[PDB]
Amino acid sequence: ETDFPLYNNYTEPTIAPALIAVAPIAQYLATAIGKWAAKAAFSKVLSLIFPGSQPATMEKVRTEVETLINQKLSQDRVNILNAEYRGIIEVSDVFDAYIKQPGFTPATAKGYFLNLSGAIIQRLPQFEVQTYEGVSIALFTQMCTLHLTLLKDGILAGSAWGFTQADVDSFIKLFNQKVLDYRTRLMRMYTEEFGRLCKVSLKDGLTFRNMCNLYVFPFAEAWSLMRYEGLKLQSSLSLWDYVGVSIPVNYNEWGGLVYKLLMGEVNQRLTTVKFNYSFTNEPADIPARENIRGVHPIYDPSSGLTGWIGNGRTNNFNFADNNGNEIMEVRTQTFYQNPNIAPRDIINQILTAPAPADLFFKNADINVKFTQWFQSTLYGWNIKLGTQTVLSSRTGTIPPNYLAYDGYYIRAISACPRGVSLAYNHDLTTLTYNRIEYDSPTTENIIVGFAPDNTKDFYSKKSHYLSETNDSYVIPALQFAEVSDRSFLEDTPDQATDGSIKFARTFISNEAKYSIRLNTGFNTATRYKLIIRVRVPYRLPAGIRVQSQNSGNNRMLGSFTANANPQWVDFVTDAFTFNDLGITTSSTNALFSISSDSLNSGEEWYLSQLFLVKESAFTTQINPLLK
Amino acid sequence: KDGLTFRNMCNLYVFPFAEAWSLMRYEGLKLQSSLSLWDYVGVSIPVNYNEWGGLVYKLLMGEVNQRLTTVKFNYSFTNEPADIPARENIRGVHPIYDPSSGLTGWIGNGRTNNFNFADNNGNEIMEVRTQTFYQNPNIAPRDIINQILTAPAPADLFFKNADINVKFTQWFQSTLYGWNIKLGTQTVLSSRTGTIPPNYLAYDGYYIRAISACPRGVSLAYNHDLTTLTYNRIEYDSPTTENIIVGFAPDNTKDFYSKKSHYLSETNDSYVIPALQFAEVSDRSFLEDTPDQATDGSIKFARTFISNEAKYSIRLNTGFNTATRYKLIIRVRVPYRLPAGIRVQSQNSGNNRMLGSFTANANPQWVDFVTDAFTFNDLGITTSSTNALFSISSDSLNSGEEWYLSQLFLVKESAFTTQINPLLK
Amino acid sequence: GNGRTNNFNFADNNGNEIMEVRTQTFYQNPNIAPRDIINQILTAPAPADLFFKNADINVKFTQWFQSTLYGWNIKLGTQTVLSSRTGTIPPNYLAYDGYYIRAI
Repeated sequence: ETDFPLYNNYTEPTIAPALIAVAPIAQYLATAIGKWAAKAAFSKVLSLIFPGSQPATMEKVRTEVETLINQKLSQDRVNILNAEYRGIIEVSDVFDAYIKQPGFTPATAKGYFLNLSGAIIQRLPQFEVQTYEGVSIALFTQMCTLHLTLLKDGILAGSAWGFTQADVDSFIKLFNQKVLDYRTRLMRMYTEEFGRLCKVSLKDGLTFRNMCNLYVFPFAEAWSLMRYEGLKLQSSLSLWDYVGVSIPVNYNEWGGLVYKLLMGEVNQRLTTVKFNYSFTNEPADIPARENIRGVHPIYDPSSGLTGWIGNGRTNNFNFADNNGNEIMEVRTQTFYQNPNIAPRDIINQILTAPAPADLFFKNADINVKFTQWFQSTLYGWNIKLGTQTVLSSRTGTIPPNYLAYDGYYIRAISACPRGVSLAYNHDLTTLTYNRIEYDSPTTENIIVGFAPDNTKDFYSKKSHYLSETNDSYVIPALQFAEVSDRSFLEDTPDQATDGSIKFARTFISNEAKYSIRLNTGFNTATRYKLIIRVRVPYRLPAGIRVQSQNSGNNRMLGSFTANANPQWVDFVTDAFTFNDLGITTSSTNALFSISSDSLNSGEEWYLSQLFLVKESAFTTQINPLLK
Repeated sequence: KDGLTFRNMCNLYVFPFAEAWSLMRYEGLKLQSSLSLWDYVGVSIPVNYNEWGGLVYKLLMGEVNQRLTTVKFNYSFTNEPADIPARENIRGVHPIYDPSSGLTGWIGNGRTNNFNFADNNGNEIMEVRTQTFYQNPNIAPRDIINQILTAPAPADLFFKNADINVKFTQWFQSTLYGWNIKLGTQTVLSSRTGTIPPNYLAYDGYYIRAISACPRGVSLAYNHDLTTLTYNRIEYDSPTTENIIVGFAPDNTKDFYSKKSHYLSETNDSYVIPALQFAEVSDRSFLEDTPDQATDGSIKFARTFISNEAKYSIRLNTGFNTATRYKLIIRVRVPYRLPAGIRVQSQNSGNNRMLGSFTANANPQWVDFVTDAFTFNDLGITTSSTNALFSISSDSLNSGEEWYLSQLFLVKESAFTTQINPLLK
Repeated sequence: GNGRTNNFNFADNNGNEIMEVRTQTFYQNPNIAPRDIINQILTAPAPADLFFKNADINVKFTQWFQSTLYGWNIKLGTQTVLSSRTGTIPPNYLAYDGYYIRAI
């Protein structure tokens, strides 16, 4: 309807991810996870969520979310939410003001604390109305963040706020319960809305997921990291731009095929991308048209795991790779003659685009133009990756569509199979060995994945480099060196990572290795600890084992008993030094291994991430075993 | 075909004796041959020696540590213009070993039509028959069939014999073909071009382990450096093959391809383990044809990242003494020096124990490394251990470097003695 | 219209004119139904009395996602030229007392 430029499918430019309304909240949250300032963090959180006792920041958050997900709220609902905001604001102001008086009465502080916690618990369900959950899931996320913070301060400042030891233990129990209940409710709302939107179109589900990756899931990871003091809050989720027609995708089909095709080789850099382009202007009575028949991303050139998503065929002569040379383009030109000329072209070609000299694309300009003709939809495409014009439209000028995000870079380019059943090869599409491809006559869509800049070192050096200055390191499970067979990719966005590893191998063993390197100036005498995040639904009689392997100098770091638990659990090893592992500034084959024995039919266990933190900077503040 | 016949002869009259020579300096090891005999039925195809150990042998072996579970043929029959006699073509062979890996692919082609419809609608296309009728005033229906024949492994997991044969026919300096295929007791294909005499492919003391083909009419000089043991796709496109190759393995290897592990007994005094009978192998590994080792090959490690590792699964039978002392012998060829050396390790449910570390010096010949004595109680392995593993490992290499592993020897300390020193040259 | 039956450009060579082409397709789903594609030439000569007197030609329509499918029934005099493979189609007696079929 308009020929104006687009910005990530939107009519006006979008807000940078570091400039959103929830950014200072997340920044101080990470600062506090690093080092928690007792009996003082709740005031800062309250000043950042309700600045000057005003709900204006929450209205800004609501407006930004409404703009992103294309869902507005009725004025009555807005009035109800503001009423609840002011109700919380009154009690919060009372409690925050009473504490800053030097020499206050602790019993009155205890009363105010109880009133505030009760008021928050009471007004929480107002944001969980599913009819509007898609919009309120962000607003909900902040509220629990205001509450989970409070309780923690209450657990730390005990007799200072008039709490007895039984009060502290009851608060610890309440925290250990709420940190799981809030996550369960948040994930309930997320999965409901995501499945509902994907059943309509994949693009809308991807947009909702991109919104939750910024306003929701980092805070859930922060919740999961609040019981400690010293770990690093870091998000490695990717933003997915979808350009093309609408395709309905089931939720069983998302985490069974579509996400796997979107990720490809999860620990490899994109090196080549190939498109199957088709143009035809047969009978001039019908306008020109263009088709995208298939996308082929190539990461590791010597592995051959990823295959055609769509089809790479250009003709029916069964000649596409013989005579040594692969076919590239076929153009057929037809000439007619009427006594009372107009050559017709039919082109089927393979467009190739390699990775630039700096190994990564930063932006893109992909767009599609629709046309109606006797209740029939014709397409035209425009493709440009970085500075290389891959395809200009032969059907007329098409407005641009700048796909870019400040602080992100293009990591993957894939598509979605259109017009075929997406219910097959679920149990076959593993991480390795098996072929990652799906046949379909056309796709008519392109999906681009932007990864944050903090993951740019791994996809360039294939290893995790350690520095002396940093105090905490987070390693996602997908950034490995090699993984065993019968392993799957599980979408766990609540972990603030691009996924987790599901081991389900009934032979040999299940193992995952990670490459570690040391920078010049790294102290090898400093003591460190390892933290492993795993979910063990079925009992493992051999347990999980964390081992250090360095040029045959294998050393056992930890062995943990695996008991059945339908939730995430953290295992903490004993302290160690890098001189005990025999790793120096010249070690190039250092490896950390997480291993377990073979499983039984129907069993599997999940691995999310790893935390490496100095012994001095790590302390457990809230015990998890006291339920 | 003639090269394969010569190789089958040397596998019986030559190479076992060379292995015996290589094992004469000791006293206690086991002389055992695991070479396979290859029956080739079809037309003649010239193959270079660089192309044999670079593509053809790799396509003939397939998954070297997996049992054959399915075999699919692409059959074509046509009697177009009755002036020309009937003819039959073998357009492609597809062997399927591990159903959940997907490593092996079509050798030839699995296409049946040009409508690009072979896997849509949920169901894979199986057969296409076109029947043509004519009319002359002065009837004879013509058939054109393109189908996919499927044959799974029998109830006893292995075929013992076969009856594959081909019949040639000349017609105006043009060669027409007819085929007959039977695997075990299952008639896969009877010839529609007339009766063809049988051709009993069988060997007393051997069983069918692999069924493959050779690409005909295409250059065999590509994808040499890509066709590895794992990860990469093991396939080669060609319009026709017109040949079938069957590999018979000796009966002594029947336990491994059925139990996927090496079972140990108390009665035997020596055990030999070929390198190809592993549980898992690292990437960037290749198959090297070393028939002088009396095995179906050796492993070439050439990985410039992480590490090069090969693991073997070991199980113990009831009545095995765990207090008896044993030794390990590793046969390797190390052309380029390895500063980290080779390492033999024992991994049993996290009870990892280091068995040996050997300095790797450059040597263009085969060398044996002997570990110190050990007992199975030191490794923590019992009659119930199901995840016992022996690992041979080395660090990453440089560009152009590689090292070879042939076999392993497990013999009791009492029954092993070095009689002729190899270091005294 | 057109008398073509295939795209192999083979309709009158080898002395004999092509009459019928039937292609049968077989599929396989692990979780059979042969498909037929027939293109043929139906021939009907004039009867012994040189003229047809009546006929029974009819067509049946079917709707499927705003797409019209057809089925036909053809009978000239007493010779059944074509019975419908898409289901039974009611008759349509084309005849006039005092007239005879002259052109088709």
